[PDB]
Amino acid sequence: GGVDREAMARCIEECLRCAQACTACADACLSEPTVADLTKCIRTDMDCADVCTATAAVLSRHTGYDANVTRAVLQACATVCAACGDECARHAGMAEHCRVCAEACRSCEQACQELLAGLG
Amino acid sequence: GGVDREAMARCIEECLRCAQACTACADACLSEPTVADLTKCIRTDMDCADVCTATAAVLSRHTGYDANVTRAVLQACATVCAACGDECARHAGMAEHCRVCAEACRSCEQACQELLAGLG
Amino acid sequence: GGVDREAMARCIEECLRCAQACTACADACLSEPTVADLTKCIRTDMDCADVCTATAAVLSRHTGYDANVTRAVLQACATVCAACGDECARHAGMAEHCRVCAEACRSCEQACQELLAGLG
Amino acid sequence: GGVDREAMARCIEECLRCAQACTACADACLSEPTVADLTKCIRTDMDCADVCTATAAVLSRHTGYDANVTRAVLQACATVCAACGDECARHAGMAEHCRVCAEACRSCEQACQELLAGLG
Ligand SMILES: [Cu+]
Ligand SMILES: [Cu+]
Ligand SMILES: [Cu+]
Ligand SMILES: [Cu+]
Ligand SMILES: [Cu+]
Ligand SMILES: [Cu+]
Ligand SMILES: [Cu+]
Ligand SMILES: [Cu+]
Ligand SMILES: [Cu+]
Ligand SMILES: [Cu+]
Ligand SMILES: [Cu+]
Ligand SMILES: [Cu+]
Ligand SMILES: [Cu+]
Ligand SMILES: [Cu+]
Ligand SMILES: [Cu+]
Ligand SMILES: [Cu+]
Ligand SMILES: [Cu+]
Ligand SMILES: [Cu+]
Ligand SMILES: [Cu+]
Ligand SMILES: [Cu+]
Ligand SMILES: [Cu+]
Ligand SMILES: [Cu+]
Ligand SMILES: [Cu+]
Ligand SMILES: [Cu+]
Ligand SMILES: [Cu+]
Ligand SMILES: [Cu+]
Ligand SMILES: [Cu+]
Ligand SMILES: [Cu+]
Ligand SMILES: [Cu+]
Ligand SMILES: [Cu+]
Ligand SMILES: [Cu+]
Ligand SMILES: [Cu+]
Ligand SMILES: [Cu+]
Ligand SMILES: [Cu+]
Ligand SMILES: [Cu+]
Ligand SMILES: [Cu+]
Ligand SMILES: [Cu+]
Ligand SMILES: [Cu+]
Ligand SMILES: [Cu+]
Ligand SMILES: [Cu+]
Ligand SMILES: [Cu+]
Ligand SMILES: [Cu+]
Ligand SMILES: [Cu+]
Ligand SMILES: [Cu+]
Ligand SMILES: [Cu+]
Ligand SMILES: [Cu+]
Ligand SMILES: [Cu+]
Ligand SMILES: [Cu+]
Ligand SMILES: [Cu+]
Ligand SMILES: [Cu+]
Ligand SMILES: [Cu+]
Ligand SMILES: [Cu+]
Ligand SMILES: [Cu+]
Ligand SMILES: [Cu+]
Ligand SMILES: [Cu+]
Ligand SMILES: [Cu+]
Ligand SMILES: [Cu+]
Ligand SMILES: [Cu+]
Ligand SMILES: [Cu+]
Ligand SMILES: [Cu+]
Ligand SMILES: [Cu+]
Ligand SMILES: [Cu+]
Ligand SMILES: [Cu+]
Ligand SMILES: [Cu+]
Ligand SMILES: [Cu+]
Ligand SMILES: [Cu+]
Ligand SMILES: [Cu+]
Ligand SMILES: [Cu+]
Ligand SMILES: [Cu+]
Ligand SMILES: [Cu+]
Ligand SMILES: [Cu+]
Ligand SMILES: [Cu+]
Ligand SMILES: [Cu+]
Ligand SMILES: [Cu+]
Ligand SMILES: [Cu+]
Ligand SMILES: [Cu+]
Ligand SMILES: [Cu+]
Ligand SMILES: [Cu+]
Repeated sequence: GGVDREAMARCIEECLRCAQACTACADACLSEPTVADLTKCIRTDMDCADVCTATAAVLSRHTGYDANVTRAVLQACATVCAACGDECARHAGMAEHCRVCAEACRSCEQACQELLAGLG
Repeated sequence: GGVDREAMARCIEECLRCAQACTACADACLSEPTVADLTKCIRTDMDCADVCTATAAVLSRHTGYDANVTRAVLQACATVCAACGDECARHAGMAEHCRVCAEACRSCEQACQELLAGLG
Repeated sequence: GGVDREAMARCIEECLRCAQACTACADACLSEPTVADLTKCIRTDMDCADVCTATAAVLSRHTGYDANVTRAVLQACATVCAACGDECARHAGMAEHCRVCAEACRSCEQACQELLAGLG
Repeated sequence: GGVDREAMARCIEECLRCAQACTACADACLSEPTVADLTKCIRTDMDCADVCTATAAVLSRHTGYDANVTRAVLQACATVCAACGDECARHAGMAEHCRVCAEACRSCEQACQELLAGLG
């Protein structure tokens, strides 16, 4: 009733974009010659993809809504997008794919934070 | 090497759109007064979301590509999209959400079939 | 280095048991004659399954560990297991499957809370 | 109606064990000094985890059962478990984690094949 439906739609779209960005980025870093130096990057992409996938699904459901569950899930997704954005940005100079993924992570972090702030 | 990269990108985009469409449609049918008549619809949406989520991830990875694995996953996703498209279309007259979801299912079925045809 | 490996293993096992319990319980309530009265139960089972699945995967990964990410994900999983345990317990008198699922939710809530408390 | 409920339960248990085994094995190979030689292994573990997760969910649902969907999902899971078992077995001598994971993959491949054989 107080919720911004536009911010909810933005969050769901960003979670799906960011899940796929991080799945692709984990795979792209796996195929880099410097893969041995990219292991935290790959791991954080895998976590970010898993949490964005779950968050998109939870936020897509309105039946028997529980703000406590939604808030806790958005907080988890904000936290991992923040971590994975920082990590991919550290490899921005190595490969465009990590620069691009850092942008996706930062965009989804913002969409989660904006929705979270408005749930009270 | 012989793969259509545009058809691969289309498949990944369609899997993510269709996963979310089916998650939302399962939830929408859950909230319908005639929910007791929509149980196969809700179940098939849940399967369709899970298989589209897995397929988008598998198709997003190029490292150590295996055509056997990719083909079998695309066949599963084509099969569930076909079934879930048929089921949601049965409720096209009841609610816009199922017509919309039927369109997403049929679109992703086609993207899986088009990519499958080109993998040999 | 400070982490309880036994509590970490318990959490991962409980997340996988609880994900499957809630997937089965969503489906079992969908097939109940009183399904119209079980819609919050089914929705909360779907969220609980999605978050337990993500949490099991995040907690299974040690490379480039980040306690902020792990803590936020465990908090989300504790919160949804608590909600889904409460909801399934409300239908304990209707069907053994919901009683059983309530027990699984409460067991995973405890395993998440116990691990969370020890991460500092 | 004709289905072996014991073989269905075995398949679901094996999918969840195998999903987690492959998630842990991807992470373990990520942390190996020879990670550059383990890239196909890590990728195949990621696919195997995603498909086992989806298969466990689909097989956990009985409402509006569709043998075509179930068969195609079990075929995908048998195919990726076979591929991931072969890949992890190649590193059986390098690390216990891959021998363990190879065993999980082979066990889940068998449970999928045994259930598939009985669905007609
Ligand atoms: Cu989101
Ligand atoms: Cu996200
Ligand atoms: Cu992402
Ligand atoms: Cu990348
Ligand atoms: Cu990357
Ligand atoms: Cu990276
Ligand atoms: Cu990365
Ligand atoms: Cu990421
Ligand atoms: Cu993410
Ligand atoms: Cu997200
Ligand atoms: Cu996120
Ligand atoms: Cu990242
Ligand atoms: Cu990258
Ligand atoms: Cu990256
Ligand atoms: Cu990213
Ligand atoms: Cu990334
Ligand atoms: Cu991310
Ligand atoms: Cu993200
Ligand atoms: Cu986000
Ligand atoms: Cu979000
Ligand atoms: Cu696709
Ligand atoms: Cu799809
Ligand atoms: Cu769909
Ligand atoms: Cu629906
Ligand atoms: Cu429906
Ligand atoms: Cu439906
Ligand atoms: Cu669907
Ligand atoms: Cu689908
Ligand atoms: Cu798909
Ligand atoms: Cu599909
Ligand atoms: Cu459907
Ligand atoms: Cu619908
Ligand atoms: Cu529908
Ligand atoms: Cu659909
Ligand atoms: Cu649908
Ligand atoms: Cu679908
Ligand atoms: Cu689909
Ligand atoms: Cu598709
Ligand atoms: Cu596809
Ligand atoms: Cu856990
Ligand atoms: Cu759990
Ligand atoms: Cu559960
Ligand atoms: Cu139940
Ligand atoms: Cu239930
Ligand atoms: Cu229930
Ligand atoms: Cu329930
Ligand atoms: Cu639950
Ligand atoms: Cu859960
Ligand atoms: Cu959990
Ligand atoms: Cu939980
Ligand atoms: Cu519950
Ligand atoms: Cu129940
Ligand atoms: Cu329940
Ligand atoms: Cu439960
Ligand atoms: Cu439950
Ligand atoms: Cu639960
Ligand atoms: Cu739980
Ligand atoms: Cu838990
Ligand atoms: Cu836990
Ligand atoms: Cu299985
Ligand atoms: Cu499996
Ligand atoms: Cu596995
Ligand atoms: Cu491994
Ligand atoms: Cu490996
Ligand atoms: Cu591996
Ligand atoms: Cu594997
Ligand atoms: Cu697997
Ligand atoms: Cu499986
Ligand atoms: Cu499998
Ligand atoms: Cu493997
Ligand atoms: Cu290994
Ligand atoms: Cu392995
Ligand atoms: Cu394995
Ligand atoms: Cu493995
Ligand atoms: Cu496997
Ligand atoms: Cu497996
Ligand atoms: Cu299996
Ligand atoms: Cu199986």
